[PDB]
Amino acid sequence: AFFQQQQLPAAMADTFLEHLCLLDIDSEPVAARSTSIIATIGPASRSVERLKEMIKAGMNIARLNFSHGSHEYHAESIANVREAVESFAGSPLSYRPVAIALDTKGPGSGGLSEQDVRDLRFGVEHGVDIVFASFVRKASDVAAVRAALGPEGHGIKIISKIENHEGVKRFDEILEVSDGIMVARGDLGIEIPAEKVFLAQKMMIGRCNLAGKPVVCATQMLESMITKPRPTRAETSDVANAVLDGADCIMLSGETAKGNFPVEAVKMQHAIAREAEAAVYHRQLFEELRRAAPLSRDPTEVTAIGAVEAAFKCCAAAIIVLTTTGRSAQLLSRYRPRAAVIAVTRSAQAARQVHLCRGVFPLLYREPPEAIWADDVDRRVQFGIESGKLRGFLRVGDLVIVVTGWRPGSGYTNIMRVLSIS
Amino acid sequence: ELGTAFFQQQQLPAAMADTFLEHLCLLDIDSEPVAARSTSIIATIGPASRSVERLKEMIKAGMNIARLNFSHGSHEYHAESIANVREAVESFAGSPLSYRPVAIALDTKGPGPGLSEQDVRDLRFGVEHGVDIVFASFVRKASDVAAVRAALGPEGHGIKIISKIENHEGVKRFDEILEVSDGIMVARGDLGIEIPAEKVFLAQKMMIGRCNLAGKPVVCATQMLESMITKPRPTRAETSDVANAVLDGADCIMLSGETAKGNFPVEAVKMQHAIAREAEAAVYHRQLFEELRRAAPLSRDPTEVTAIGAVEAAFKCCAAAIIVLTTTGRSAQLLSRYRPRAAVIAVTRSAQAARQVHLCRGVFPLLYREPPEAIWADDVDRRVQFGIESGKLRGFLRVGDLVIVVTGWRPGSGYTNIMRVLSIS
Amino acid sequence: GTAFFQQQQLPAAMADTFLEHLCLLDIDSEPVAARSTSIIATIGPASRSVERLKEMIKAGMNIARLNFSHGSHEYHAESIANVREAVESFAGSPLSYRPVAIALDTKGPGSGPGLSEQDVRDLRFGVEHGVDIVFASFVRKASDVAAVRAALGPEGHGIKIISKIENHEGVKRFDEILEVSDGIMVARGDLGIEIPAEKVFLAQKMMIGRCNLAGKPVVCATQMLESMITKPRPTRAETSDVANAVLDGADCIMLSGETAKGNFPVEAVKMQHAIAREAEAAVYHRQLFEELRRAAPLSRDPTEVTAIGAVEAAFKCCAAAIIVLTTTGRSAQLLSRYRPRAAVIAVTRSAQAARQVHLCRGVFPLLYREPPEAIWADDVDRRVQFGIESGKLRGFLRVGDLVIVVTGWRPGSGYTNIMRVLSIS
Amino acid sequence: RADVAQLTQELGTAFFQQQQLPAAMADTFLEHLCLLDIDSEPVAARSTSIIATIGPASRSVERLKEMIKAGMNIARLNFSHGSHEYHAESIANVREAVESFAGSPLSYRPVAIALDTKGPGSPGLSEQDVRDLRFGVEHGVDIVFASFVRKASDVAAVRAALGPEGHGIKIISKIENHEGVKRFDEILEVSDGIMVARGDLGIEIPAEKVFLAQKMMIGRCNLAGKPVVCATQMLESMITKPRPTRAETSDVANAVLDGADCIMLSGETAKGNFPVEAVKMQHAIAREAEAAVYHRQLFEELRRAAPLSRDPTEVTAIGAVEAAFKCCAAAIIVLTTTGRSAQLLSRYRPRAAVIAVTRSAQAARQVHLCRGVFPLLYREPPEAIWADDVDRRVQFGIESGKLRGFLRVGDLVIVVTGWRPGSGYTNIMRVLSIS
Ligand SMILES: O=C(O)C[C@@](O)(CC(=O)N1CCN(S(=O)(=O)c2cc3c(c(O)c2O)C(=O)c2ccccc2C3=O)CC1)C(=O)O
Ligand SMILES: O=C(O)C[C@@](O)(CC(=O)N1CCN(S(=O)(=O)c2cc3c(c(O)c2O)C(=O)c2ccccc2C3=O)CC1)C(=O)O
Ligand SMILES: O=C(O)C[C@@](O)(CC(=O)N1CCN(S(=O)(=O)c2cc3c(c(O)c2O)C(=O)c2ccccc2C3=O)CC1)C(=O)O
Ligand SMILES: O=P(O)(O)OC[C@H]1O[C@](O)(COP(=O)(O)O)[C@@H](O)[C@@H]1O
Ligand SMILES: O=P(O)(O)OC[C@H]1O[C@](O)(COP(=O)(O)O)[C@@H](O)[C@@H]1O
Ligand SMILES: O=P(O)(O)OC[C@H]1O[C@](O)(COP(=O)(O)O)[C@@H](O)[C@@H]1O
Ligand SMILES: O=P(O)(O)OC[C@H]1O[C@](O)(COP(=O)(O)O)[C@@H](O)[C@@H]1O
Ligand SMILES: O=C([O-])C(=O)[O-]
Ligand SMILES: O=C([O-])C(=O)[O-]
Ligand SMILES: O=C([O-])C(=O)[O-]
Ligand SMILES: O=C([O-])C(=O)[O-]
Ligand SMILES: [K+]
Ligand SMILES: [K+]
Ligand SMILES: [K+]
Ligand SMILES: [K+]
Ligand SMILES: [Mg+2]
Ligand SMILES: [Mg+2]
Ligand SMILES: [Mg+2]
Ligand SMILES: [Mg+2]
Repeated sequence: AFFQQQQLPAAMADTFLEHLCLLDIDSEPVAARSTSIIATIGPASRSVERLKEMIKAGMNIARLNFSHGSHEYHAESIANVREAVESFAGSPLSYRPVAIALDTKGPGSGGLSEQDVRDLRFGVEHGVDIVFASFVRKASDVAAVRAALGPEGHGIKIISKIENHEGVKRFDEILEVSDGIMVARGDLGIEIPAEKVFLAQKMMIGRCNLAGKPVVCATQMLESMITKPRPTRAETSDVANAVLDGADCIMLSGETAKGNFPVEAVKMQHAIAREAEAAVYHRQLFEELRRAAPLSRDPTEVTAIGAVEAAFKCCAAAIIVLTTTGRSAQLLSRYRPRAAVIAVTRSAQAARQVHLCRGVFPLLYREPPEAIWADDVDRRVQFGIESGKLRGFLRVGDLVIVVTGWRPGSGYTNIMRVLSIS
Repeated sequence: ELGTAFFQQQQLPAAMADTFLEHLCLLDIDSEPVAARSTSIIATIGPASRSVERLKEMIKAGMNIARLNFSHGSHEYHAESIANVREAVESFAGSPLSYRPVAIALDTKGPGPGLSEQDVRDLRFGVEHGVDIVFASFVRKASDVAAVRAALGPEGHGIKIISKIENHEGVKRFDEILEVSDGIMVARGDLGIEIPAEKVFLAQKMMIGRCNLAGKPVVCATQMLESMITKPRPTRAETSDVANAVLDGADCIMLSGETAKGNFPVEAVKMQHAIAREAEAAVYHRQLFEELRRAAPLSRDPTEVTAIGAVEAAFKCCAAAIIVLTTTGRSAQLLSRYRPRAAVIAVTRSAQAARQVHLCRGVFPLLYREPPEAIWADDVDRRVQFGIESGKLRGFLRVGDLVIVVTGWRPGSGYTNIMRVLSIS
Repeated sequence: GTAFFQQQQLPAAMADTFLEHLCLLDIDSEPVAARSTSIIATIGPASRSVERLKEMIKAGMNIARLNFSHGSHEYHAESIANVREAVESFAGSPLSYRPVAIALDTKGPGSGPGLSEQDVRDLRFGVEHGVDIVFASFVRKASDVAAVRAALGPEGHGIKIISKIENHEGVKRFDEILEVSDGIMVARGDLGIEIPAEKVFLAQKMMIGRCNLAGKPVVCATQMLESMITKPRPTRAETSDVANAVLDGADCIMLSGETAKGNFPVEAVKMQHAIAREAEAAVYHRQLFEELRRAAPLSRDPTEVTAIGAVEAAFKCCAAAIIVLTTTGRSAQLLSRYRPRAAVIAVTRSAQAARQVHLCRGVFPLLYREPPEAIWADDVDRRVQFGIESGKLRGFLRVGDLVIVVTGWRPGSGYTNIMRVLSIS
Repeated sequence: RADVAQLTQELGTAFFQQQQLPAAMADTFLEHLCLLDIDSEPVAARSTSIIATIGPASRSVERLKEMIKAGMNIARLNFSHGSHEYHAESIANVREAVESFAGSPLSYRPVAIALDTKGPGSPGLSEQDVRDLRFGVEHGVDIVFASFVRKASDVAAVRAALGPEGHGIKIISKIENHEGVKRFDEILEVSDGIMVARGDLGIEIPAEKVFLAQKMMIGRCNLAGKPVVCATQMLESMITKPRPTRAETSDVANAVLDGADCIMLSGETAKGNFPVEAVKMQHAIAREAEAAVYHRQLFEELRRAAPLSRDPTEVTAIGAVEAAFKCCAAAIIVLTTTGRSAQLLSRYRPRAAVIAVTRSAQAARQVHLCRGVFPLLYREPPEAIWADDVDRRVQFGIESGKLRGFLRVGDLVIVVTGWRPGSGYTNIMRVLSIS
């Protein structure tokens, strides 16, 4: 029965063609949904009660579009998101972190606009986790956004939105200085011929997967759900294909900001992403990611590939990783393991931001610290196991891969262990 | 000899990549498509696209197959639409650069247990009106196809039956249905109501993959450009859906309400044409050909053996086209199953085969009407040169190009066994 | 039949990985195909008699090597005459006649910077006596090959120059030497003294791989069955060395003292024949063909394009043979570079080309002696029928087999462009 | 180039020109062959073990010290010749020559002692074999090369004749005839490893078919993760000549490229005029051939073919080998009691040396059967705290590694350990930087 679920017959195929031939509508997804859902918060999804339903439906990142509303309006939305999120902190083995992303208005006819400088300052003051920088055309646009975030906003992730021909042509220099990319198909579909957007999307997703950096697929994914309770056949296909292309995140704009079915749109993206993640041909994907990833003498990078290889060898239910900044979880995520990457962190901000990396399930550690650092690490690993059991990721008898470091502090990941559950 | 400019067009840098991941990384929005659009467009003919003048614009925009949905209208209404399609098609017989065969497909209302009374009458209407294809609704098992086949009376055994898979049973019994059908339609409208909407993409990818492996045509249908029923431009999900159907391996893409009743029928055809051309150049032929080769069983049929040799030869020299002589369309279909990048120019005397080969990706039919030469080898050479001169006229070929020419050793269908490499003079 | 698929290591041939291919090799799976790696036998006192040379031709000797490091011009002229007498003794039965090449192996440069004056005289003797191949000793750079070519003069333009790589400089300048040579000999005797003995296998494997990639003949030479100079059976290392030279991709394997001066010249030829047949069936064609195709550049030469199409067609149907008409041997060489499992039966009127194509693995030359038919197409057909009749007599073909036939569109060399699938009747 | 650019800037272009690294990075086997370079020098320690037959030409303690220095890892005693007294004296001389270097862990070299049986002659285990096997147990031999194994019951008979005191002895079944080849799978299943005995095999089956049997058995042993020895006439002419033939060097190189864990010398060391030179020649060829292995395809094929495993030692071994390839690790240091954790690393054919730290003198000798395993015998008494004892053993491996030239400051090493004492609990992989 285990080998009939999660498209495992299609996963064992010797060619991509045979893998497609073996895809089965009766093979149910079992693994947790790996692709994060970004929901735009607006009039239809602002209330605390509505936000609780959206968190339960699967929203991982709340996007505030600074092209609309005001600072007062967006601060109220942020407060409602935080109130809805913290309303679940009662059960420590089930709490779900939710990131807050600020999407800028953009430069318009002009460097960094004066409104963007003020909105970026608002983001820093309100503790946003991510900035989706509109109309990034070159590396210097990213540097300007980074400067406007100042010294207090050093830890904020900058996801550059590629929205025009110049951004596509200068993609490599933009990706080099950004934390990640957003394929902003709305403007891209007006800036370049509409029939070429899929080439830009597939190229950028492939290059971000190669670089090990997050990539978001955005705009009109479930557009008809703004007024209708069910999406079109093209819309479900678009969501599934963004996941199969390799997108770390999928986004909802008007579907959640102003539409009549915000919760249903999140549930639809969740249901499609789960099905599409099981349909990924890991045999080819892992081999290609492995071959293309450069040789490295960084112990975190070396441990990450060893851990992902070990996870595939035993059909590991999860890879539990201890991380301060999210980096060790990101390096595991770049190899696209089928095993969930359960990231146990004390940083509330890192827990929110690792939603940008596919297959990373953040757990915020809130238990008393042990006197012995070796015993503290073991408590954090046991926390990951207990949360995993409660959430359905793990069961007694499962094998897990545990990734830890040799000394406290960020940058010292170097250990992989094979653990049997209970 | 060819030039660096040649190797920058039609996603040739992405085509040379050693992995699928590197192929995606090399896709370039500035690399322009050069080859003719190979995925056929099926347009549903209804009130918005019924007039002879509108049909001429749809043919110019790229419509290859006219679909008549017998779930709506009447026999009289559909006969008038068929007459208008044939009048619009024959209005271009005076210009070789514009004349294009257009197939006529009848889409049945559907089943009750067996074949419905109305379907028996509509299938009889199809035979009497000389339709080329039947899109059989709600095919659930092999016996449903046999019933449709039996209904195509004594005169319609040459009509292609494309079985529409619209529910759980059709998906589960897919292999037995494909075995007795000429092809498959992934009918996503009903499929998305019969099975969970989030599972339709799995059924689509599986059926397209299995049809590609069997060498049989597969149509992707329903809501591909849905918003274009009321809007002049499609959504980002819609253009992606059309491109991904082509990348999945679909031989045909379809328009339903977009052309039957919408405000932008011609624009919807133009949009499918533009997207399919871009998507066909983005196909990773290096892996596709290797996998089609490895999965296809060994064959002692000369047509099949010649077809793989011709496709291998075409890739080796970047041949502008593979010109094939065919009476039934079968030799062109066997070339199409290996997904050559070279256009398959099929020269035929059969007007029906010319219309029907639109079901096979990359087949460009040329109907030949010259009287037969007394010496067969001369009649063969005349048809080969007709394909080259039509190719030159349409932009497929230029002097100095290499073409692969597929023929047989004796007249009559079923004897293809020769592949030749010709330099265009 | 199931019996067909158990022979010639076909279970190992279908394996999905090289490791599984090795695991499926079966000592009970008998070789069926004709031996495709040519055997070069050095002529000396143990192999000079006309009667002994007839036994060596029957055992499998394809090329007779004359070693100009020993004996006078008078001795080599008698060797040539004896070889020709033994070869022409079988000319009375044209369907079974086996051409045998005569290769001249030069003394070399010695302490000098390039072409010696003895080499100049010996090379002129070769042209005057009609040698087919020169094995140029101690080639260190491209200018050494040009000097050999100049010493052959205007009458020796058709002689093949196989450069012997025997020292460090030759290995380091390999690419420039291969570019101007017709092929290479891995001369392991001197190579094993010029470079560390434990490195010779790396030089052998590298040069064989680069010659396979270039589509040029490579010979593996020296001490392959050394112990058979005095013993009737070889050592375990010797049989392994011959099998591994074939698995590496060598077109030819050589015997030196084993046939020139040893006690078992005929047995040494029979042993190389038996090993080579076993090793050729053990070649993992699935990976080899895929790698040869991926590495071979795109080509606009119709002979090369037809050759890859013909090899692809032959693999698709398990063709017993590829029958090719050739004037210079070039069309057969271009088929051979893709390493088909099907035997390449080359029909030619050129006695020299028939001898020289032995340098290419899997090419079986047939010398056609009939004068040309008045109708060119009939002359082509008669030559194809001669290939079929010789093939049936020799065991290559049977009624019911499929063969691929490669011909051209006009008389004269350079116009191969047609591939055809023929059923043997 | 992009997959090696940062590491090329760090380690240098000179590093990437040695040990056939340009051929190792090739995308196809054909391009890998085209990139093999006679100027690319081997750097890694020789990983294929050399089995030398001990006889009249190689029996003296002084000669044996030269053979150990030349590279002999396993001393074979052929019970088809000599007597119990003769073989006991050879064993004592091997042990005296081996223990003469026991003054330091950076000079000590464990050497296994293998007993090769006479065989059954004309069906069951012969009476002479029962006595010779009893001699082996009494003299503490590490391995038995069982002659003419034809079926699984032949290896059970050898195991029974070894008795309750010889349970730890490795049984390597010699495949010497058609029946042994045909019943190979059942024989490998119950044996510790295999020997392709080409001498008898070349007389029992057609000589032109021996290479098929050799390549098939080596491939199946590689797939099973069990040791395979290539034997007989590898350097035959070196019995009387100081240099081998071109076919002989090719045969040794091709046995290593085929996947043999061990290569053997018979008359070359037992009775020949150049025993030390024959060992040196096998050492030099094996080092060149190991660097020429196309690891990219080999590792991918070993992974595709190996079934999924829920054994933590197996899971840790593949993770450690993957990690070693990612950073061009100089070594994988593994703690082992029986040799099993080192054997599971060896089955994935890492380019990194597997330095196996063990307290078992017998396991240190027996791991020579596994390609790429370098045994270090740890002699210190156990620390009070087990975690400290583990750390001391890992540091012993690092210090021996530095002293012997396997490791340098700045190198990355992979360290493989377990969660509790005792055999069977390996489950940890660590990446350590050498300081
Ligand atoms: O800036 C650009 O480059 C272009 C553009 O303005 C395009 C545009 O006009 N759009 C229409 C509005 N939608 S929306 O329905 O998703 C949407 C609507 C609203 C808000 C959004 O954040 C939002 O994203 C509010 O914040 C919001 C706040 C207060 C009251 C109402 C709302 C609200 O109606 C997005 C697309 C854009 O922004 O891309
Ligand atoms: O049969 C089924 O199982 C379900 C269904 O009936 C579903 C359905 O009701 N649909 C609404 C109509 N569209 S349509 O806009 O594409 C479309 C509309 C019309 C016609 C169509 O052929 C047609 O396909 C006429 O022939 C037509 C003829 C005469 C007057 C008007 C029209 C016309 O308005 C298709 C979807 C179907 O058929 O799938
Ligand atoms: O029974 C078999 O399986 C067949 C066979 O006996 C074949 C055979 O006869 N051989 C000849 C002898 N060689 S040998 O030169 O390597 C060699 C020679 C001698 C010894 C060997 O162990 C030995 O291996 C002594 O122990 C030895 C001890 C005391 C005095 C002299 C010697 C000595 O001359 C091996 C091959 C075999 O064993 O395969
Ligand atoms: O992923 P990051 O940011 O590098 O953090 C990983 C770090 O987490 C640890 O596992 C635990 O560190 P802390 O005790 O500081 O939480 C370190 O050993 C390791 O260096
Ligand atoms: O694809 P089909 O229907 O088998 O037709 C292929 C046939 O066409 C030809 O090339 C030409 O035949 P005709 O002259 O009868 O048209 C035949 O030699 C070959 O058998
Ligand atoms: O292999 P080559 O030397 O190019 O010769 C091939 C030539 O042989 C032919 O098949 C027959 O030519 P001939 O009639 O002159 O022998 C030509 O059509 C073709 O060009
Ligand atoms: O390879 P083996 O035979 O399983 O031995 C590995 C064992 O060695 C250890 O690393 C150390 O064990 P000891 O302390 O008993 O020597 C164990 O944790 C592990 O189980
Ligand atoms: O801003 C966006 O999200 C877009 O344009 O797609
Ligand atoms: O009938 C159709 O076309 C459908 O259901 O999608
Ligand atoms: O010249 C040769 O043949 C040699 O050196 O091997
Ligand atoms: O017994 C042996 O070692 C042999 O036959 O090779
Ligand atoms: K915005
Ligand atoms: K219908
Ligand atoms: K010579
Ligand atoms: K013995
Ligand atoms: Mg935008
Ligand atoms: Mg329907
Ligand atoms: Mg020489
Ligand atoms: Mg023996």
